[PDB]
Amino acid sequence: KMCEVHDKISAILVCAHVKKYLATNCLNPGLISAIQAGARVVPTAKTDGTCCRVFNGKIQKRRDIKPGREVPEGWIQTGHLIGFMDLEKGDKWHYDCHVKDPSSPSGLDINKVLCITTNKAGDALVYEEVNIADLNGHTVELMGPKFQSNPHGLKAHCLMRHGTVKLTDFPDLRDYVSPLKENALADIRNWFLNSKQGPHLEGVVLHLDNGEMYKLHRHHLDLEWSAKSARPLDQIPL
Amino acid sequence: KMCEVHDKISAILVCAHVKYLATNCLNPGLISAIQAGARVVPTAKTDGTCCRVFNGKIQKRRDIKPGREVPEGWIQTGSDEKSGHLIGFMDLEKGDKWHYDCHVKDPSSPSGLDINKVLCITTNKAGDALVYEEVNIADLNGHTVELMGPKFQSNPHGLKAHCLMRHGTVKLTDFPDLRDYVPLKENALADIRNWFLNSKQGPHLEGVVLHLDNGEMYKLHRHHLDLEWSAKSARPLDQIPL
Amino acid sequence: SDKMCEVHDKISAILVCAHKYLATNCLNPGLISAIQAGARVVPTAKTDGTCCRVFNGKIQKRRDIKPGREVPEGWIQTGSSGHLIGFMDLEKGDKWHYDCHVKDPSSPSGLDINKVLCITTNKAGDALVYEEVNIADLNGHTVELMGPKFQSNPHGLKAHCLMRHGTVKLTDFPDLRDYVSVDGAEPLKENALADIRNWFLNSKQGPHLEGVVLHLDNGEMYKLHRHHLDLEWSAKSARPLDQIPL
Ligand SMILES: Nc1ncnc2c1ncn2[C@@H]1O[C@H](COP(=O)(O)O)[C@@H](O)[C@H]1O
Ligand SMILES: Nc1ncnc2c1ncn2[C@@H]1O[C@H](COP(=O)(O)O)[C@@H](O)[C@H]1O
Ligand SMILES: Nc1ncnc2c1ncn2[C@@H]1O[C@H](COP(=O)(O)O)[C@@H](O)[C@H]1O
Ligand SMILES: [Mg+2]
Ligand SMILES: [Mg+2]
Ligand SMILES: [Mg+2]
Ligand code: NA
Ligand code: NA
Ligand code: NA
Ligand code: NA
Repeated sequence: KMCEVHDKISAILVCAHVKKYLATNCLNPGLISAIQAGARVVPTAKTDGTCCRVFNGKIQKRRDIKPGREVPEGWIQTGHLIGFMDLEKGDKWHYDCHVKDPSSPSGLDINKVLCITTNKAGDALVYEEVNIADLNGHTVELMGPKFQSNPHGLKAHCLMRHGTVKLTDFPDLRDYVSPLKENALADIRNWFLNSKQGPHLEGVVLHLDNGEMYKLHRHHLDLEWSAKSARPLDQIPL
Repeated sequence: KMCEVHDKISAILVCAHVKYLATNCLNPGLISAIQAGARVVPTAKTDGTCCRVFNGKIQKRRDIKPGREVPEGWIQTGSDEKSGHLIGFMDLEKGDKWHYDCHVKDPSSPSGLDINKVLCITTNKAGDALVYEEVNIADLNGHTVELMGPKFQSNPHGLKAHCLMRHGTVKLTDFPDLRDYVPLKENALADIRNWFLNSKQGPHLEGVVLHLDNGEMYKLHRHHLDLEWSAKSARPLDQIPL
Repeated sequence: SDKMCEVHDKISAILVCAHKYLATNCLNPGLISAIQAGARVVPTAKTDGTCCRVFNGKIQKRRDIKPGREVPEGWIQTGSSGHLIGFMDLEKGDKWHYDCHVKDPSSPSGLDINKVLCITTNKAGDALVYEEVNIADLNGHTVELMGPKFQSNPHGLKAHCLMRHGTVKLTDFPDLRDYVSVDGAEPLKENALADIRNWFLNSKQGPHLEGVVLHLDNGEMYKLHRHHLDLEWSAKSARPLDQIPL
């Protein structure tokens, strides 16, 4: 039901990039046209790690090649060229999300990866060792101690399917389109400051029926992102 | 109804040099104030930089050694005795990037700041938690605030942005009523220390500041009680129980 | 005095570990033997600090003497790699060992040498509490000295304090008797390595602990650090210890 991160994602709100961000109350034109076309908008939680995917039972790391640079052997474009490639020898921390097997020529169980996902109820996250094939064809977020200084306080390197966590009581952006409410920036900012989930998140990525996505980082909202300003993700209420 | 931080604040308990450690003796001024018929409201000490909203602008505190130069617009408000410094306040200087950064950003402003809007952390409607709220700076005019956030003291409170907090906002609960030591109870240093270690609010706070009807205040930092004050040893202020 | 064991030797791993010292799904032979003999197994939280003990009425730090160096004056051997295990009296430079004492600005040492700050279970076994205690109440017992200046305070403790080894009893920790042949019959449960790792990841207490130490009825002890389970230990991956639910 959720989309796949294969190209860059526009911002929910028009934001000027000062080389800081100068956010505005103006929604993305594409998002307005989609909401008026009748697409359902599912707000999901944006995590802070390194973009990956499972492709034919293997983990593939995202790599954006800039103009004129050597395309890595194995790169497969998807959407400043965006694409994915297989892991290299030096990708110690990418392979560390696999479950271990010291009696193997690789030391790894190549068919099992640790993941953080929703438990049987829809109330809390849980670490689970899943078959890597369960994530085939899906984009994931690799997170842990050695990625971004572990701003979520995760206890091990794990993958999280994008769109897993669905945000509760997030501002219904359809109320700012043709408009009942008009302060989309402040309302969203207030949701990240005073909601029960906001403090656990780096931002919000919207998943629509078109396969489109629209994101907002804490930096657009003039907010701080860090392990200090972040509550552990494993303690997030769902 | 809360006091304004204009002069250096005295300690609740007579401290002893070794580092200043609190002992089991209350401040003579606090004894005299409690006997003279004064109310004592324990508030929550937070860790940041002292400021105040004078007129409609934020003012940062600056202390001056009497044998120095007074900056333009500096306004004295008190004077220390131990160090002999001059207490006061200033209008923010160009370089106070993170002081100005507590204002609400404004795409329709020549500087990108709604100079009449600040982000502050205050008590919610019910009074059982703290919320971030964008407010008109005029509502804080005349009051002293503690500016906190990422770039101040290394954000020991785990705040999500630079915000202001009116001094005295967080009224403590179950904090020792320091009239029982002026005597029904004897160990004020043990009970006060036990409160920061084992209360539900202590773990979130840098210390305590008593606000009295006389305008007097008396403070106790964790360092007076021989405790650690750091983000590791502090639970986020925004999830403090009230 | 108290029913918990005294850390005077090295502690073996609950599970047979491989080689980075990672645990496998096989219990220690000594543990299986001890279990089958009918020993009571008490799972207790392992906390990251430094090993000490209250001897006479003084804090003593543990020091392992390598087989190629001299024994310090006042060093007591208590156990046996190739190094001895023993305890010393605190040296004048151990500023942060003495810092778990209650301060006293009127004493020669600046400390109340008869009172130490310790973290223990409160009246009702539902939470941990900091508690000023007469040091003589710990005489003979090994404690875990923890605080800001020990391992960078992965527990987020508001002060250097002592904790009697075995104070925190674990709830819902796998009962390792179901993983051992009972009257020769098949064990009721086969995957200890899996069940344990999921305890540290998804239990209510696991995320607050460095590991687990089983305190058996016969004085033996067995351990598992988060690393044995391929898990991270650090302040960011650890919830404050004083918030651990009991
Ligand atoms: N729920 C989610 N939906 C989409 N992208 C996500 C999600 N959670 C984390 N992300 C990541 O956030 C990135 C977008 O932000 P950025 O890479 O900083 O421009 C994507 O490439 C993803 O790897
Ligand atoms: N609730 C409060 N009441 C009074 N002062 C406070 C409060 N919270 C923080 N402070 C600050 O605490 C400082 C006094 O303690 P110290 O920093 O040890 O001199 C003052 O500069 C105040 O700005
Ligand atoms: N409840 C406990 N029981 C036994 N040892 C403990 C406990 N908590 C912490 N420890 C420490 O764990 C250490 C085990 O060795 P190591 O895991 O190699 O550091 C001992 O030296 C103890 O000081
Ligand atoms: Mg980015
Ligand atoms: Mg100060
Ligand atoms: Mg060891
Ligand atoms: Na990221
Ligand atoms: Na001072
Ligand atoms: Na302060
Ligand atoms: Na200051």
